Amino acid sequence: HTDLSGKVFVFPRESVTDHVNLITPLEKPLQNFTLCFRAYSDLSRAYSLFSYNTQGRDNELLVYKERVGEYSLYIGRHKVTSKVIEKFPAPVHICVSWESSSGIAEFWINGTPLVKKGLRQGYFVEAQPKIVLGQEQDSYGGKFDRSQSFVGEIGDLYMWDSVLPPENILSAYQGTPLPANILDWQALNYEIRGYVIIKPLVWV
Amino acid sequence: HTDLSGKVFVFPRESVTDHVNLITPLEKPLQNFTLCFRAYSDLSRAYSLFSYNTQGRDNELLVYKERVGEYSLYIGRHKVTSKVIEKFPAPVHICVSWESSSGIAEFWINGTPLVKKGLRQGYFVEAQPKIVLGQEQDSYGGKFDRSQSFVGEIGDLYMWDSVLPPENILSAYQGTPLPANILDWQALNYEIRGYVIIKPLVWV
Amino acid sequence: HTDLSGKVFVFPRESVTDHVNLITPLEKPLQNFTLCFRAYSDLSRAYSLFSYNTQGRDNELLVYKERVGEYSLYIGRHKVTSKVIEKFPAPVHICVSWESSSGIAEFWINGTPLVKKGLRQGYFVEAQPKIVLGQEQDSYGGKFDRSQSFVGEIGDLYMWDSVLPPENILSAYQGTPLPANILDWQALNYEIRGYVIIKPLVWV
Amino acid sequence: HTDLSGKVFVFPRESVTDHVNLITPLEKPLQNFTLCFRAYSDLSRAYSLFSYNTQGRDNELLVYKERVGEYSLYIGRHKVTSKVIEKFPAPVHICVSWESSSGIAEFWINGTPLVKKGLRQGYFVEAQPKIVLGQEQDSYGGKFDRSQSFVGEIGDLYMWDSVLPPENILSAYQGTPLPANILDWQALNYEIRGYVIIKPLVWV
Amino acid sequence: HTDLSGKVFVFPRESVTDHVNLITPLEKPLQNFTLCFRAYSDLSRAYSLFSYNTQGRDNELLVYKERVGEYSLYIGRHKVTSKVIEKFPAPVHICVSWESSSGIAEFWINGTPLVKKGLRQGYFVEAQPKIVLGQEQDSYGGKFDRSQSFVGEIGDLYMWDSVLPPENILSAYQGTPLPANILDWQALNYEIRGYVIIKPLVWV
Ligand SMILES: [Ca+2]
Ligand SMILES: [Ca+2]
Ligand SMILES: [Ca+2]
Ligand SMILES: [Ca+2]
Ligand SMILES: [Ca+2]
Ligand SMILES: [Ca+2]
Ligand SMILES: [Ca+2]
Ligand SMILES: [Ca+2]
Ligand SMILES: [Ca+2]
Ligand SMILES: [Ca+2]
Repeated sequence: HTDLSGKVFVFPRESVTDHVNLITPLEKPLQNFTLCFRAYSDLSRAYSLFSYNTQGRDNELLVYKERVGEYSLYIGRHKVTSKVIEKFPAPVHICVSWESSSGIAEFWINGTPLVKKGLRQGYFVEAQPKIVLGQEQDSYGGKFDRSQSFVGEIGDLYMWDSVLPPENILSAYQGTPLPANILDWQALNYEIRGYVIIKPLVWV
Repeated sequence: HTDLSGKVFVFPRESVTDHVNLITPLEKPLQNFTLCFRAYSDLSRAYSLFSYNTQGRDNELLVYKERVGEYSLYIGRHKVTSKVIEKFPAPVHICVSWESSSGIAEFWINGTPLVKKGLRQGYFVEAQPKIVLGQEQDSYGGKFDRSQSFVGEIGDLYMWDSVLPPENILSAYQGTPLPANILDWQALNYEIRGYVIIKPLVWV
Repeated sequence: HTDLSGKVFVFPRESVTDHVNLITPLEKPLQNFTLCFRAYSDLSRAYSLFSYNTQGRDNELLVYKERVGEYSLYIGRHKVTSKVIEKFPAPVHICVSWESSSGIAEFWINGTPLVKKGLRQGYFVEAQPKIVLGQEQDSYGGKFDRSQSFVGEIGDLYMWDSVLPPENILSAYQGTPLPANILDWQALNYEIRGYVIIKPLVWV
Repeated sequence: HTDLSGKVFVFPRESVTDHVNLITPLEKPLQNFTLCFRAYSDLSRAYSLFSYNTQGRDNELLVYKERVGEYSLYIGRHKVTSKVIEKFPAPVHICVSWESSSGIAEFWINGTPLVKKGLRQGYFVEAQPKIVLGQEQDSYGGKFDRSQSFVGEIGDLYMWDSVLPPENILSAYQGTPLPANILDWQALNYEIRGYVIIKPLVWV
Repeated sequence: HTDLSGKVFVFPRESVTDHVNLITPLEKPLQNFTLCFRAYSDLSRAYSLFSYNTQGRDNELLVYKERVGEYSLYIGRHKVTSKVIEKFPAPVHICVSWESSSGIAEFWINGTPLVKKGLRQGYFVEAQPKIVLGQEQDSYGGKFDRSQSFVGEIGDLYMWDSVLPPENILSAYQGTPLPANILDWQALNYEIRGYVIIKPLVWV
């Protein structure tokens, strides 16, 4: 495991092949989760921020930016979208949580809550995933799409097997995140494939 | 009755089915009223905020948002509309009052008064209503329209049988409303039908 | 006669009928005047604010709003127009002064001077007027136009027989006007016709 | 001469005749000059601010507003233009300097420097001008153009036979200009022709 | 060498001829560099900011502004572009760094980092350059294009043979740059060709 404190993944160009695999020892299906990270991109087209596929299941858990000010969450192929006022281009801190019992998905942008949406109530997101940054998966670990590639910088990424309350979301945004049990930036297991560079985080 | 202090109804999806029925013992026709509530939605299309129908009477009392920055009140099928500068998307506190003797409708958006309008002077809004949140009624308790459904969050809903002066509107906006005798968020009788989730209010 | 301190006229709907007559015993033709008032409307189309006609003379003294950010003054059928940056919709305090010796017309919007314009130097505005609020006169007391009708609220109307200095205009905008000899909101003689309601001034 | 301290020329209407003649006793060719003045106009079309012609020579020295946010200087018929962010309509302080040896023209808008441009390096602007405010000259003292006429207010006009440094430009903007040897608002020899009115400066 | 502290190069007109040659003792191929400078221009069309060509090689190192809010860097005819929110017209401080080992190019605009891009990883930018300000080269020292010419002002130009950390970039922006070993504004060897004028920097 690697300590990425004060560092980002830079995806410096559009491609079909540049990506990072994120490795997690997750064996049981998810009833709850929270995912937080920082992103800086000047793409205007759609792109994937976080792609999580399982065997035979596309878009099992996908965070997707359709256009400026619009964020989408996919859970088992189904999707919700919430909107926000945002400057472009601008660095952004994104948190998203989902809770099976209610189906409620909560997007938080720069520590500010978006309108709640709901999907897949009672569903469990499948385990044994392939998780990739920089590309959107259409297969278990591949079938990428250049028009959906992420060009820019991603840092401070955390994933918890719980729904973070607002205080913990703000803590993540303001730079003191709670240690995370699925993915943790201070102890990340990753594989760089193609043109991805690790650099200091300079836009915080 | 239920105390919903610090909580909202979440209408997490577009549907023709999801709604909340609000129960009030109202047996006498309304001459005066004030209605306040908090709403958070990222719909750009038109939607119903508060739908009050009686037997044989559509839009007997309706608060309707035609588009961004435009608020409509219907009294006995008749309509008035007032405009406001507002950001989108954004949480909003809406208060609307109507007085039969003058016919004056008073919209207040985030503690700021809109231009007064007037309709149905001398009219009495009928009793024995069915009151719905989440959908727009075209019949007594039903005939909903998907394209008019409310998607998002509503809380701090209060209804008085009198016209509130500005200081009382401001108090409600600030989160310390006067006790209300038709509908009271802190003592609410309601029925959830379909996909509506009660969650803590995190956007104030 | 009537003290309308803290009160306004509400013209709650569009019509060709609803108006307020402003009665004055003015016998001498005016050489100098200043007229101040408060207005709040969300009309986008053109409308008349202050209509002053005499026998056989249309548009003898008219304050006309052609569109957002543009104010017109008519003196003896002749026209001047000055422009201003303003939000819409927004309450506004309008002062306008005219002086025969120079012809100079000064518009003041919310205590800010507009570009001085000029018209009808040497001319005198005829006396024995019919002064109306809420409609545009095309005859001596009548002949109204629906598309020119004022929908909204008017208050703090004052009219002096002299040209007010910048310091005296700012006092009236600040809510402490000097007493006025032609029209005085703190001692006004008026006539309500049609659907016009007096209410408290809530938007200051 | 006349002390015009705290006063403006008001050009109250669009015309082909209303102008002010400015008379300088200098009677010498110009190698260096700085011209500062205050202007307030709500014209959207192009207009002349300062027109300086010599016998047989049109546009010898001309300050010309093309459109909002665009200021032109003509030296001996050659033209430079510089851009600025400005509100419309708004009162403005304009300073412009030109130095023969370098050809450099320096526009200053509200004490803020525009991008330097250069023209007519080594040229001498001709002696014995007819200087006009309110109209654009095409002949020696005349051949005015209605569509180029200045409508609005001009005050605080000063002209030096030197290039003013930033500190001196700022002093003029602030309202404490250095004594001027070509044209001076505190000792100005002027001729009013047509409809031009002297009024106090109120928009500063 | 000249200490150009507090001074700018002014390119006062559009031309195909006016330019400055920048002379450097660098004879070693560059692996790493940082370039910082200040620019003030009101051009809306594309223009070259810094043109660096070698024998037989066009656009070996080029800083190019295609349009408002878009900055392009060329390394060996390969291009990356980054976007920023900026006012127009407005003075700008530009820093750009490039690193061969990673290919990472970093734009900094007024001390704010843009999204990192990547190009020409492993490449060596060729030595013995002709460096021009005011025109874009298409040959070794020439072949200019009027439509790519720079009109406006440039100052505070520095170039280091290393990738500067954020602190040193900010110091340059704030007006305390570190000594620079390729090009240094405080000890610059230059050649003015055509119409270029040295003036004091007034827009800082
Ligand atoms: Ca997919
Ligand atoms: Ca895909
Ligand atoms: Ca209905
Ligand atoms: Ca309906
Ligand atoms: Ca009329
Ligand atoms: Ca009329
Ligand atoms: Ca001319
Ligand atoms: Ca002309
Ligand atoms: Ca080239
Ligand atoms: Ca070229």
